[PDB]
Amino acid sequence: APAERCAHPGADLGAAVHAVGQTLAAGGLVPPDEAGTTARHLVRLAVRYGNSPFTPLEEARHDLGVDRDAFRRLLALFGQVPELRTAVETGPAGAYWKNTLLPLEQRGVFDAALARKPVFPYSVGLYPGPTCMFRCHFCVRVTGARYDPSALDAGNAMFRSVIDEIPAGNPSAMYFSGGLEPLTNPGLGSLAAHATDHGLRPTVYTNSFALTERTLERQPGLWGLHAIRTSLYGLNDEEYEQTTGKKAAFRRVRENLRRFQQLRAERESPINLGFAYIVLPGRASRLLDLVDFIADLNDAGQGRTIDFVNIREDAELQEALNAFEERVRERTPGLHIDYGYALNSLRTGADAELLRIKPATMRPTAHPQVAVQVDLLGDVYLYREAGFPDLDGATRYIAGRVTPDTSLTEVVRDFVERGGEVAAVDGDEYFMDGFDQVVTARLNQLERDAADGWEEARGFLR
Ligand code: SF4
Repeated sequence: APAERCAHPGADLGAAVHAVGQTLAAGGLVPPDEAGTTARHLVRLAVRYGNSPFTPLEEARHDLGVDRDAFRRLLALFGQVPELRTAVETGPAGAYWKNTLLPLEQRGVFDAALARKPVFPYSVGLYPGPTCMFRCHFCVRVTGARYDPSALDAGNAMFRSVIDEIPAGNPSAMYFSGGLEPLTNPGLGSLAAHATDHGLRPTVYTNSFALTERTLERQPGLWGLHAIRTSLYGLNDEEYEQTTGKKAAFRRVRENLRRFQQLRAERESPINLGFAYIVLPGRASRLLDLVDFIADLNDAGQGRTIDFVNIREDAELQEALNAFEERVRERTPGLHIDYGYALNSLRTGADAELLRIKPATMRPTAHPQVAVQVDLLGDVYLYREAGFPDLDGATRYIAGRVTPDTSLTEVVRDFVERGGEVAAVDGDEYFMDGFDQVVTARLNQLERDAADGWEEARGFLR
């Protein structure tokens, strides 16, 4: 429907305006003589927030050129045109709205962060790996940097205690990922077993280099995971060496996943399999080779197919994305595609840059109500990419340490209740992952809207 699609490049706004005007007039919401003018303002707001989801309400108001009073009425009328919310939620910016902003809002998570309440974190990352075998360009691993082997026993006992804390109501709250490589922890399978015994359904994010048949034999609890998402660093040995520094690494990862596919089919295991792939500038044609890679694994699986792929950026991208989507429908129809925030709007030809938070726009309280990460030492990191040993300036972002005497619940509560705040210095912004930046940008928007006297309407859509 025209009003449902109006945020995409080249959309028919005349048809969107007519459709919205008809809804307003048929609902008695505005006099028919003025329905067209108001419908144009509402379509403009849908186009705006369907492309730029963090826009302060006052900036959008100024761009419409209307009264604070007229804007209040517009926001109320917007809520009575369901097609326009669809236009925002499925627009170029739709990955922001449907995958992150609106699920967290509806779970009260941004409300808790905004009010700075000492709630248990919504998403808890456990970083259980003491090392990694790869040597990616800018990671601490291109030093000796690693956790001491002696930390494993106490660390794994600490992780179990954190698993015992996870409140009910969200089986996916906890995941295993890292700074460093989780499969490097000999006890990861028993942590996964512990988690599944406590009703959790966690995913592991891994390079899968050590996901061999021998590892599964020593760590049978990995089979009980909800999912294994392999970070794909290339599609042949050459591209893998460029990225990881390791030779023959693609064939090892592919060899591991081929065998894993056959074992998953033999055990009839409910575990899911996904991949994360980064499209490099000018190399978007490689997405077709990613389909070939996945189809091959599907052949190893005797019917059991790869479940999902996550594709993000950082020759014409929109064409390569289109060709990629066609190739998936052709060769791997059951494959679910999840697009990162930028590539999701590039799908329809919309100009899109990823967020680039700088120290001036970092929130000194961070957002532990939304996410924290815990490493082998029990240190609770406030941003996903600060949790690396020997990483310069990163320990400033430790909210506290989980020990036998202090729980994760207590670390977070104590840090929130004392008004804990970390002043941002240059470079701290690289401790944030894409999720941290979306959460920061959303909370900056919510704080701005509330400060401008739009408390209930804060964030435009919720
Ligand atoms: S970025 Fe990840 S895979 Fe690469 S060296 Fe660091 S921990 Fe290992």
